[PDB]
Amino acid sequence: MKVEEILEKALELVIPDEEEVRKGREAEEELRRRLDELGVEYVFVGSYARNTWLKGSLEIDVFLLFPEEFSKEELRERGLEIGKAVLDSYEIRYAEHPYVHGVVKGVEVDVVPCYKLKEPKNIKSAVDRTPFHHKWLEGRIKGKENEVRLLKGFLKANGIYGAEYKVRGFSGYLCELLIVFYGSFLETVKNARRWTRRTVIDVAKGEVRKGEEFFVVDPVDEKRNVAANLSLDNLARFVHLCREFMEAPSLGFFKPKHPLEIEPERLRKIVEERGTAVFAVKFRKPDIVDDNLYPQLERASRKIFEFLERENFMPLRSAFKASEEFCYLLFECQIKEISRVFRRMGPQFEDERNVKKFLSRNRAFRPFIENGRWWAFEMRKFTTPEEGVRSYASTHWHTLGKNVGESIREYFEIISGEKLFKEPVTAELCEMMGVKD
RNA sequence: GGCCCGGGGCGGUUCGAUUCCGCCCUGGGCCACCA
Repeated sequence: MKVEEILEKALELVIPDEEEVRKGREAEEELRRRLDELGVEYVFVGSYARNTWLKGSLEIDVFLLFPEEFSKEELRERGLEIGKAVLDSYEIRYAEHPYVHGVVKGVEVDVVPCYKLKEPKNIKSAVDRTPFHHKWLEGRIKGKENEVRLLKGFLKANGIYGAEYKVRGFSGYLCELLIVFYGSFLETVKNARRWTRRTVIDVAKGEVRKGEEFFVVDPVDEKRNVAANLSLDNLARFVHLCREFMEAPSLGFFKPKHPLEIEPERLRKIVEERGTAVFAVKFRKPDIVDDNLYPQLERASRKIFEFLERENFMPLRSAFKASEEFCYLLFECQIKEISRVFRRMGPQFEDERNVKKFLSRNRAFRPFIENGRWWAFEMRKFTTPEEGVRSYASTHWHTLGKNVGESIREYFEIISGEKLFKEPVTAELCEMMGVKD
């Protein structure tokens, strides 16, 4: 086991097998034929076009080029019109920029419409850079596609591959830029060990400077941070993951991590051993795109958390999970129960103006003096973390995300103890509590 | 839909809020959905 040989075995895991390669070349064949019969202008881009797709993740990207004078409405209507007629079956479902997804002779296909520009300066469509990414990349990524696959397979197995809100990791393109830049999966991992939350990679300038935040400048648009959506924590995980790989090479870094089954009984005990408060906020999954759902779940989750903390329940961490029908806001706190009374800080005896206003108040225990300033004993409306959230989520739903907030408004419940380990969150909870094994 | 920056109106809470919890208007960036 020495990097070198480990990577040799790793290829097997990430290099598409000739059968899959065929299934793809054969679908591509079909796409064109279908497309030509229609006489539309198009270009094959993506990792399929550059032969850098992750073994087992064969998917074709076809971009329909339209004149930049066309309205956004035109692209959508005609683009979708084209896609529906060129696919075996389709599924129109996106968050902002319209496009069709489907299957052609067994393979996944993205039929994306976009304005064909010259120079990706003032992108008029969210996707306008893609065609140029392919031009810039096609001639440089030549011959290092397997180095790309190593890195992709690396990030994948470790849950930080996608760049969409559900992952907040490394986009496929980001990976190719990293390879062009560093030269190989090894060099990147090696150098990554030294990246900081300020590292700036400017591939176009063949340079690495320091900045205000992690930033990989797109060779095609110098104002574009390819790694814009890469979360801080995931950046940290990657770097740290690199340090361990280099410190102890194992091909277990390319194999999708432990499936994880565990017994709901073990959890009940790990929780009792922790003597903490573990509960979840349940509600109906808004029927909206993942790219809209997750950001909301992050917000709602945070809001609940920020509440729990200022309320002194001492929250530990939080996490969310979305089944197909429901969503869950998970939490663990140190205070299962707090006292009814508490200390509110009043003014300094010096200025009687406010002291009088402070003292003159329908109070149950009457304020005292401690270190030149008055204090008052107040009573809490709730004493447990649940009582508190039931109150918050019932009263502040409108702030828990547009859609998520509205589902909670119409229904939401809090689940504790035994009835909590029955729901589908054991994976997340264990993960949240750092239950090793 | 989410994040960031800024106008402008408010309710609540607090001895005391631009400054804490929130609500309406509104302007400008960026991000995810393709890459």
